[PDB]
Amino acid sequence: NLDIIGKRIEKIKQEHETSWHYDQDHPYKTWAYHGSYETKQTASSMVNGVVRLLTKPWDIIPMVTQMAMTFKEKVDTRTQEPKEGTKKLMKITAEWLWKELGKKKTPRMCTREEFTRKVRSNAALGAIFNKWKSAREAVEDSGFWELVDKERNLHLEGKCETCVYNMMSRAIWYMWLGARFLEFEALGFLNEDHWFSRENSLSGVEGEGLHKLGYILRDVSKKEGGAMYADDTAGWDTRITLEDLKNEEMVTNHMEGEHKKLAEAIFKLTYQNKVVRVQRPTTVMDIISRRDQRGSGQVVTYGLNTFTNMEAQLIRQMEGEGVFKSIQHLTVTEEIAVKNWLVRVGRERLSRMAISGDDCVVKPLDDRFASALTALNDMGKVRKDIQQWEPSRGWNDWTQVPFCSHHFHELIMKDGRVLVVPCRNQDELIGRARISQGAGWSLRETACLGKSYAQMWSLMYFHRRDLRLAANAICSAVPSHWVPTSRTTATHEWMTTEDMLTVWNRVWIQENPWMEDKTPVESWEEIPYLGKREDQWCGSLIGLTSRATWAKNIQTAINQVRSLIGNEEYTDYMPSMKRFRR
Ligand SMILES: [Zn+2]
Ligand SMILES: [Zn+2]
Repeated sequence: NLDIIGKRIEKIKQEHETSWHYDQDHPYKTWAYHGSYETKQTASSMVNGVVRLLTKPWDIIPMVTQMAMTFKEKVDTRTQEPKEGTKKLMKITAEWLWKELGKKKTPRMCTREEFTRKVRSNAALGAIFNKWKSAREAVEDSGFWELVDKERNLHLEGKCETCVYNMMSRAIWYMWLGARFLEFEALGFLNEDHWFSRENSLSGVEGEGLHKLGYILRDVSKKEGGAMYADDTAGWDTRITLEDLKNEEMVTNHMEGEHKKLAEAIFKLTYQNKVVRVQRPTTVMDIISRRDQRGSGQVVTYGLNTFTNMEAQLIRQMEGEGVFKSIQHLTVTEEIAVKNWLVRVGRERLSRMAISGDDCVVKPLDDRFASALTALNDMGKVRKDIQQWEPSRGWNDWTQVPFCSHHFHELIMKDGRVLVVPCRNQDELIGRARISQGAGWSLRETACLGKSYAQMWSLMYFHRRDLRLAANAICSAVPSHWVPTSRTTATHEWMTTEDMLTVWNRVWIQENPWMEDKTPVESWEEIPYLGKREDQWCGSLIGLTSRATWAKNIQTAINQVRSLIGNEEYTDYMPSMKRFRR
């Protein structure tokens, strides 16, 4: 409590002395409330005109058009302390898991240099605008780094002054760039050095890419076992316990010298104790605190979500296999059995999972896993959209399993080679590509974002008739040499000015470990589509009059956009498809 957060609270109090008031009508039960001060301010979703003009049939599809229009009673909830048996299972599993992850990796500090390069090609390192305009400016100014130095020496002293969250099933906690640097300095190694790669962690998929995830799920399928289970947690971040935060902090046991102390301070001062400012319209700024739940940078959140999810799913697998009888209390011989299970089969059991933060797929030894719920419920990882004690419904077809918002199709090329391709409802793909975020987009920047979506579709979603055609239309409508952009940057091989067929060959043939025959593909016509009925099942408009007219008259739509952008160098990509190839 207040001895760790008081300095932070006291500093905010004194910057708003003409405002500070201990409000009585405060809406907090589960958060500690400390006081309020005077403020007033608010970013909606804007439409990408280049993508919309080239996807006219979708202008009358509500699932697309509604995406561009327009719980915080989940953040104000409180998870119960797990039983002693649950706490023991988690501590033994976490200790074993950090050792496995660290066998072939060395924890290390991330550098001002690495941080500087990051800001200077835009990663979403959720910072705030204000003493400098942007992050790009602060990073060049030596005053900033003296502010970083002050706080850093405070963290070595076991104290914190400026590491405060700003709050804005979602909730995003920005800190100032200084706080984010110190987080990145101490814990950036987890992402930067790929601790959650599939090579290193066996369950993880960090850095694997949407063209690899389907092949990974198919490899899990080839294990002897029962169904595939893919249970979502209801509000994962809100269900992270103080016990979870303490098992995560054990990564510091693998560290040394200064790094060890810097990492311990991030865990102690910013994760296990938190200070947050929230805008209330009644407009006052509330300064509130709590010990539990997830509130880190999005990239550290991803790695620690993956770790604690891997831990929770190994414990659920232990319960299914009868390694322990009750969560109330582990006997001495049950502890030795849990330890022995981990040593003996732990790595095999990790290989049976695919885990991406809070998202998992598990192929357990058998279907006893379906009803093994006491540990999972007692850890607070309560399943979404199913009654607390109802057995999980598993999948018997790896092509049906949901993972990272996708399902995966097995697609045989005319030459017999096998592509395992990512897919989702096509209304979701078109509806997302029609949205831009933020203000001051030039026509050129809007066109270059359209091109980024077009290139992503050609690489990942080439098997969807509507998207291959729309991609070629967008690429034909945007100047050939203009560089694709995004504003929040899986591996993004579509972000390039290289010929996308050369990129398709590198990703799907040359660099694909599941493809033994490395014969290059010479044209887009060698590259197959889903069955027409499967394409309709996954949202295609093939067969509709609106879609037929759009396809037939596509050069008229391309010419409309070219006329808006003006007299530039364009390429006609439409003859890469049979029907336009004369
Ligand atoms: Zn601090
Ligand atoms: Zn599909």
